[PDB]
Amino acid sequence: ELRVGNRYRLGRKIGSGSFGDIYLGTDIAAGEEVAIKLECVKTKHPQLHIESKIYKMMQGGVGIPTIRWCGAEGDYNVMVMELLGPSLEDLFNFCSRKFSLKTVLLLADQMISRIEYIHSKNFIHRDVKPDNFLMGLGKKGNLVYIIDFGLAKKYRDARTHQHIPYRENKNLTGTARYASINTHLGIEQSRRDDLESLGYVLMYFNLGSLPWQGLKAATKRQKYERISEKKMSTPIEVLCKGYPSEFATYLNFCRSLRFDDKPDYSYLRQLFRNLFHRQGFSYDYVFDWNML
Ligand SMILES: Nc1nccc(-c2c(-c3ccc(F)cc3)ncn2C2CCN(Cc3ccon3)CC2)n1
Repeated sequence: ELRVGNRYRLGRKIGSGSFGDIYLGTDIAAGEEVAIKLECVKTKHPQLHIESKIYKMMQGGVGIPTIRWCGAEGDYNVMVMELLGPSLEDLFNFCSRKFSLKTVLLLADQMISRIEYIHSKNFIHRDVKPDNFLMGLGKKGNLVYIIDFGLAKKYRDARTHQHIPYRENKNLTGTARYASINTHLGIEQSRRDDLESLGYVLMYFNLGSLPWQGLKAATKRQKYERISEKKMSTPIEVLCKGYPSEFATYLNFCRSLRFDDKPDYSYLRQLFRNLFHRQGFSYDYVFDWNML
């Protein structure tokens, strides 16, 4: 009975709910399933209107969801996107918090491509985490999508491509678990940083958890300090021990990139492609969740 934008029937909450609650929806016209993000019109720091423009700039790219509608419904700012499947965090949990090397490699390939595509559209994501990557539905079931441009920001001019300046004393924009070491140091995020976080995501998939996860502290501030310290005292070689050398090569390459350097995305994809080949995995999309 409730119809957002006089078109999308509101269904079950999938939520929830910091910066916005997410609801299931159905288009009255097409019959297509949608996802509806709701944001309170009274919040201290608005984001939904800014995020919608970013999404529009990204339109037409592979693994970029299409924004169907923007509106205002009661005391809420409303955004409508095509419905996507479970996130990599949902699937990770569903697979008992361990992925096989084949799955990690299949995911790594598309994830590097999504980050590269955002970078081609003059933005850095700044919140690269498994929760922000979603599988498509039906025939797009094997496609990895990137979402959430809430912390995204321009790294270069749209017209000239002049990179933003180097700056320190920056606040932690994003999740502490996947933040780059340079982000912990208060350094201005750039392209390298999105890929460094990606490397921690892949290692998290490999290990089941990172060495800086589950650290017990007395305050939020004390916990970030513990993560920051743990992450800096953990060398790439210790973190990646017992895993193929490619994960260390990927991480060291990311940390060795200069602030304004254009990353060699092709090389990074090829590292994992070559490993995939050497491992003798079959060239299909039979992920771990398809074997349970
Ligand atoms: N399904 C779907 N399909 C499309 C988008 C979304 C969605 C949106 C969203 C953004 C703009 C918009 F216009 C409509 C919706 N924001 C977050 N999500 C999902 C992120 C992943 N969690 C699950 C989880 C929790 C921890 O780790 N994974 C489920 C909501 N959701």
